[PDB]
Formats: sequence, C-alpha cells, structure tokens
Amino acid sequence: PRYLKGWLEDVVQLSLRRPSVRASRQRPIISLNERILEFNKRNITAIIALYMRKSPSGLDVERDPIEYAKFMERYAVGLSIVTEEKYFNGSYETLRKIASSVSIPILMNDFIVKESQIDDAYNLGADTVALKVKILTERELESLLEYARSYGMEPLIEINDENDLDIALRIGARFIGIWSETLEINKENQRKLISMIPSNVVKVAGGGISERNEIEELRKLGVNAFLIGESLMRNPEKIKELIE
Repeated sequence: PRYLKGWLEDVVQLSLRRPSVRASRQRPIISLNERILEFNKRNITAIIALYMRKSPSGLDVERDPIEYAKFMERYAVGLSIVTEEKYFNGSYETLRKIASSVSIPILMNDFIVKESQIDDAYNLGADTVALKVKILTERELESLLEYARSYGMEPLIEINDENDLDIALRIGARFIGIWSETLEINKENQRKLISMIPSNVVKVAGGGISERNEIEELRKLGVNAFLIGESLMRNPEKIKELIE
C-alpha cells in the first residue's frame, strides 16, 4: 500500500490479516456498470443504495440488512455493502446473505489491499468491488484491477482528488466513483473531477444526496449513477421520490 499513517494504516493492516473465506458463489456475475448503462439508456435514474451497519463519522442507523436489500431490489440499480469489520462493523456473512437474497448487482465496499479480498467478494456473491486509489500504489491498483477483471468484475475505482483520478485514467479504469453524508460536500471539487473524466467511463457520484434536484444537476454534468447512503438508510422509500 501507499505511505499511510493513522486510521487508514490501521484499516489496511487489518485488511492484510483478514481471513479469506471458503465458499462457492452459486450464481454468475450480474454486471453493475453494464446495468447502469442499461438504466441510462431507458432514462431510469440509477441509484446504488449503500448499506453500512455503523457510520464511523456519523450517527448509526441500525436496521435489518435483508429487509433493506429486498426492498431496494425493486428500485436500486445495485447495492453497496460496507464489509470493513472493525470500524464499520461490517461482515462477510452479511454480504453473503444479501447476495443470496436478491438479484440486483452487489458491490462489496471495503479497503482492498490483497488479492484474497477480491476472492472473498467473489466467493460471497458480490458482483464487483470498490478499489480505493488512496490506499494503493499505481502498480497495486493496476494489478488488482486486472485480478478483478479476470473474475469478470469491472471494479469501481474510487477517487477524491485530481492526482488519484490521473492514476485511475492512466491504468485504464472504466468505472469510476467520485466522493470523499450529513456534512457539507465540496461540490466544486466533485464537479471538477467529473469534468476530467472521458465520456465513455461510467461515472458514479456520491456525497450528501437527498434531493431529486441534486441528482438532476449531476445528471446534466454526465454522471451515470449515484451512490446514496444516509438518506436511504434512514428512509428507504425516499428512493421512490428520487427516481420518480
């Protein structure tokens, strides 16, 4: 990993020692980036609903993950399940139960630093994974990207600054997420990063979306899909208004 100090270093050291799983996924991959493009083609707002048991930086919203996932199956383009175990109180088993309970694409949202975590995501039923540029060197990123692709997964490459975006574009990312959810989002940085991405890359924006107008303005800048957590975590049926 990159030079890291503090909380990210602790998360990365934990990830390096995370036990790999022995399980077999029972269904093929349902492509998240391809589904987003199909929603775009049909003028259907594409929202990836985020699920996390604990919000380290916000208030926790405790709710049943299965109840949440089955309801989202009807509306979301996909689900993003936070599996980081110590600070987000995630669980590979939660990911597995959700992936075997619904038929929409599932993204495993964690801090990936070793190939076996991609193996874990795949074996548990996830359809893709997020790769965070901020904890990886350029060479690690290119290697993990190819490793994910060898399973048939186009990972979501997460960036929050221009330096990381350049790295993502240089290694050939085709699915990019832009974000650093109750606090104030730096809209200028987000719009700047979006403007630097080629139109053929599927772009996902996240931040504090809670209103249809916010989504409409981002759509006008070319954003393909939206990652929404807190607002849906609190009131899941708000997604009906957001895609109306």
